[PDB]
Amino acid sequence: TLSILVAHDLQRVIGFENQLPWHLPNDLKHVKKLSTGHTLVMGRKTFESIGKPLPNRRNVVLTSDTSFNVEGVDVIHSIEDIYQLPGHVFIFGGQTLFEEMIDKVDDMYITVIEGKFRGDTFFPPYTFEDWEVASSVEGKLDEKNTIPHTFLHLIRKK
Ligand SMILES: NC(=O)C1=CN([C@@H]2O[C@H](COP(=O)(O)OP(=O)(O)OC[C@H]3O[C@@H](n4cnc5c(N)ncnc54)[C@H](OP(=O)(O)O)[C@@H]3O)[C@@H](O)[C@H]2O)C=CC1
Ligand SMILES: COc1cc(Cc2cnc(N)nc2N)c2c(c1OC)O[C@H](C1CC1)C=C2
Repeated sequence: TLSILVAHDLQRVIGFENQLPWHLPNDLKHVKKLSTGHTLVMGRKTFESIGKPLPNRRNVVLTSDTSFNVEGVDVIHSIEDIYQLPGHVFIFGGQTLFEEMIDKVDDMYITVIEGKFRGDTFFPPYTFEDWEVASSVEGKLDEKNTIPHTFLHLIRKK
């Protein structure tokens, strides 16, 4: 089973200068709950962004660098390797990977950040004609989590 996992804002910004443009603890917890015990797949730049692999799940990095050999990371070198990985695989980032996968994945777990940020990376446009809302749940706001946001689970129609 193959899912996208992503947070994008009202204009589908996902990234600025190789970071997330927002501080949102609730979203990162969301990620941890979903992906813990399973597999992440991510592109090189995204890994450099997180910098080490996430504990307690199988971290996998897509890169062309056949020199790449990082402790605690599986490495793959084509897209087509993804379909070999067993279990629940999450496509984790970033823009290049989403672009390449969005047409391929079963479903997407999207956090809509209900704001407009400055970005330099974007999620590809998509249509609800194509995507059934299996659930939609407002994140809770609070002293520490102050941007409105919604957890969407979308499943490919038809
Ligand atoms: N808000 C969110 O949900 C998330 C946002 N982001 C944001 O996304 C942005 C990063 O996206 P982007 O810059 O596109 O980088 P990516 O994280 O998608 O990594 C791009 C790299 O992945 C490798 N790669 C991708 N496709 C292939 C392929 N088909 N075959 C071999 N290697 C491949 C290449 O690495 P190499 O050069 O080593 O060959 C490529 O340069 C950042 O701004 C980050 O903050 C990232 C994750 C989540
Ligand atoms: C691009 O930056 C990140 C992307 C991501 C990826 C990511 C973040 N948020 C959402 N909703 N989907 C994603 N695929 C993460 C992330 C990032 O910054 C360190 O951090 C956290 C924990 C501390 C490591 C988790 C994920």
